[PDB]
Amino acid sequence: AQRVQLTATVSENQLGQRLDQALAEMFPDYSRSRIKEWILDQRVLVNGKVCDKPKEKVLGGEQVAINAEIERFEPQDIPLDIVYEDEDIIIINKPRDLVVHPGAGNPDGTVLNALLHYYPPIADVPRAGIVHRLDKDTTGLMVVAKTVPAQTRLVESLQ
RNA sequence: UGGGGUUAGCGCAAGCGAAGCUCUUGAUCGAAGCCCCGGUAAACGGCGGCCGUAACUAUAACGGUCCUAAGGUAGCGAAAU
Repeated sequence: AQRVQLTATVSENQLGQRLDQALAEMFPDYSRSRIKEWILDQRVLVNGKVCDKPKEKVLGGEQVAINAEIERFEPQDIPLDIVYEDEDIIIINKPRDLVVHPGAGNPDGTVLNALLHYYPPIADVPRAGIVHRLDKDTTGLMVVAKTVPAQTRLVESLQ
């Protein structure tokens, strides 16, 4: 939650169009659907009045004020079956339903997040030292080099 | 209102031109209707895309977007591609 006021004035080139679009150009960081849900939440004021109809036609000469909240990967505790661990290489047996790289929808609970929790400063190496990808539905051995010179030798070996 | 035709007359003429009549452009009056606003879907109708995730767990529901008003609720799935 990041409660920051957002007030802006609509120009004269948004004539005859709806509410979701008008806030979109003036606020590039937030798109139509993100704007749409907050409109339905009765937390956006137009001309000092709250609106309930996103399909309204607004042209100009209006002061819209959004008074609401706004908002790398947080590590999570995941059980990992360590096979071999030392100062240069890390051999891990990846269990079932565990993806090696988080995406849009899995901020925490992956191999990279678990490795962050397992060793905090592991974020120094790119991609937390993973060299090859593997499907989450498939279990098997995964190799991670602890030190960054080992990263260069490993990627060159696969080439 | 404007213009044209005709002519009592004014002009030794070219022409102009009173009144009346006529033809034509058409200012003001001019509502409905058309749009416009809010409802009306047991009215006619519509409930789709583009990127990426698992879920194929007991029930099939979760994110990020288009220029759309809106993306399928339960029910039942091998269905109409």
